[PDB]
Amino acid sequence: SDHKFLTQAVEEAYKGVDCGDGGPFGAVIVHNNEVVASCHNMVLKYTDPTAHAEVTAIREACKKLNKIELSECEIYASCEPCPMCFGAIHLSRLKRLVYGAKAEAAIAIGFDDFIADALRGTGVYQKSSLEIKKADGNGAAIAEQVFQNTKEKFRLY
Amino acid sequence: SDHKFLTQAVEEAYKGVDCGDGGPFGAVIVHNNEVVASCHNMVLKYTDPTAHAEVTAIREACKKLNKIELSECEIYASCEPCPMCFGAIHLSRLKRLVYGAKAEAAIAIGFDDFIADALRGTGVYQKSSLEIKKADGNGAAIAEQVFQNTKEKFRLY
Ligand SMILES: O=c1[nH]c(=O)c2ncn([C@@H]3O[C@H](CO)[C@@H](O)[C@H]3O)c2[nH]1
Ligand SMILES: O=c1[nH]c(=O)c2ncn([C@@H]3O[C@H](CO)[C@@H](O)[C@H]3O)c2[nH]1
Ligand SMILES: [Zn+2]
Ligand SMILES: [Zn+2]
Repeated sequence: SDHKFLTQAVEEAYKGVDCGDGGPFGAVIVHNNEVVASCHNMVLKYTDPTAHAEVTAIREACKKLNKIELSECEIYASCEPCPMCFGAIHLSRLKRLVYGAKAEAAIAIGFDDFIADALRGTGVYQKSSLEIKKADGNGAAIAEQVFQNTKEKFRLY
Repeated sequence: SDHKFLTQAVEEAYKGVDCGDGGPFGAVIVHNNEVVASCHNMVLKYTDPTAHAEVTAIREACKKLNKIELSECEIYASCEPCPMCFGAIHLSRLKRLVYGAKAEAAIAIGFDDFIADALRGTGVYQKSSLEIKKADGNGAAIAEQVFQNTKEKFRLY
């Protein structure tokens, strides 16, 4: 289960940078092993700084399911979600988050040092009880390599 | 002119509640005293839990200006932006936030305890640097009243 959908999110990241749609980030939203949305970062295509992969997937899933809560769904993120996307994941009531690469791997290629306190458990005000899994082993090593692999293929934003 | 634009965001909150578009939240984005976007929460209208007033206004301002950064603009929010919206405000590079009511005003009528550490100055991994003003006096009174005036006028989400 987790390897397959994490891998799908990684493939979306590569697809989006190759499309020119946005940065190397992918996200896949799954409903009891059925894929609901499979998206990548669309900031450049949409001229929308909120159109991260995770936000785009949530928007698409909710529209497809005619529901604003995704409480029976899980989300696979190629990279650790940022504070905005972690907030979106919270609001959408997704029940589980699996992510591949740590935020540091994106920051290593120039992305903003912009990390979600609530994901890392470092907040005073914002807490999370969302079930969160940081992948390890194979899928994770693949996910971490995305940023070195796509560095020269898109413009930072 | 802070009071004028904060009042317009509170107006948007009431209009959206009256429309059935979403909850009692508005946001106005401004360039040197000219309105670039004026929006309210569209979560119900769009079946999109990311379509908070602030995210909606950022998307609309970025479309109107045809670019993904708003570093010359300021944003007026009728209520303290949540972690998702404050993350979007960070990513859009808005240079200043003026907000009307404290989050507790909205929590008091049914919304989640869901507060942005980085806005309140308790973030560790998320470090804001935009200028933030919490409205006082009449601005605060109008903004806090929204939640008493609109109680049980809309579907919670
Ligand atoms: O959650 C995210 N999804 C994206 O699509 C995305 N695109 C760029 N970023 C930035 O990558 C860093 C690591 O999370 C942060 O600077 C994000 O804003 C993203 N973060
Ligand atoms: O920033 C926000 N914009 C909104 O449109 C909105 N709609 C509802 N809420 C919720 O109000 C509380 C105080 O910020 C949190 O539960 C928000 O999710 C909102 N927060
Ligand atoms: Zn994000
Ligand atoms: Zn919000």
